[PDB]
Amino acid sequence: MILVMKPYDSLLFREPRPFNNHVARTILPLPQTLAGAVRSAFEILGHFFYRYDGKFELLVESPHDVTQNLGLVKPHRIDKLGITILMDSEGIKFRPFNGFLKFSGLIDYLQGRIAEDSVVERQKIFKKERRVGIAEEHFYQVEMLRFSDDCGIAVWVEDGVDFDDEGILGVGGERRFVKFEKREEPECITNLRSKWKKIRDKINETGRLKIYLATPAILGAKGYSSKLDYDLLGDIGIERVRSVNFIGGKPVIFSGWDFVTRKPKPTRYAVPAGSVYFVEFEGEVKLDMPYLKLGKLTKLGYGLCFMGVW
RNA sequence: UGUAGUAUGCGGUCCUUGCGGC
Repeated sequence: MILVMKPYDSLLFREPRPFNNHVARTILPLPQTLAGAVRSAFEILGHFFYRYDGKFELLVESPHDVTQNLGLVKPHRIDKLGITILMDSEGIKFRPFNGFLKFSGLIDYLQGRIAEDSVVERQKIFKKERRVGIAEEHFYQVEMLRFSDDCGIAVWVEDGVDFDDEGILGVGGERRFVKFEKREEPECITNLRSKWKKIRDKINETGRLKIYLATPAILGAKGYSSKLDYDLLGDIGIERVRSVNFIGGKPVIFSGWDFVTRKPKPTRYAVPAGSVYFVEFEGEVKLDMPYLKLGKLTKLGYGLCFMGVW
């Protein structure tokens, strides 16, 4: 089941900093923010963007593996120095490629190949819009997310829940609203599920595994850290792990105002979406699905990760 | 948001036979 929400207006997701600070910024939608919308209409698998321009397609955050020239980076290790570096096969230094990757390109991406037409830049999906003088000194400037003409937010939720099909509901920060409809699973997820067996066989035969985080994950057990615990990987069937090479970005620091306790929630650090881990696993993967949940708060749409080969 | 005059200063001037011849 997919909740397709077209924003009639701009959307706001409050930054952790308070806003007498009139200046205010905006961030990408958070799983805790969108979870409240669906619960106002169970677990949430995650959320992507959707673009309906002639055809309807779903876009996830561009993996940090992909470079500017659409060149994949693989972690290769030198035993002479005994150190592993992420080589792009065209240079030793690289930068992450911002934008979004389609599911139709994602299916091929996990095999180690990507096409130019399978990616979309960030400027073609949504932009940031600044408003000044909103309301002698009461004026505050607020940045919001302005979506494209034929684009919106798709929320991927397991088909075990049901509710009203179509309507209008309020989401985000300030009192805005979007039009939501219930759409069945597109052919992209079906194709991914069909090719999951082949890609899992490739992963098993090659002895290499890649974890791609399509959503932010709070992996911290006692505190909060980007380190990948071996116990979590052992649950899926990994007998042993040799080396772990994680590449991501600045951790997303977020909290919230808990209305139940009338007090703010504890501040939490999460691994940013699009980060990729490379793991040299031993044995085979027993997972029967191409998507798994990691960390805590996985019900709200946190820690959705895909499997890939290299 | 509230308050706020595209306004002040500048000459359509200078130059020219209503003549030439019966």
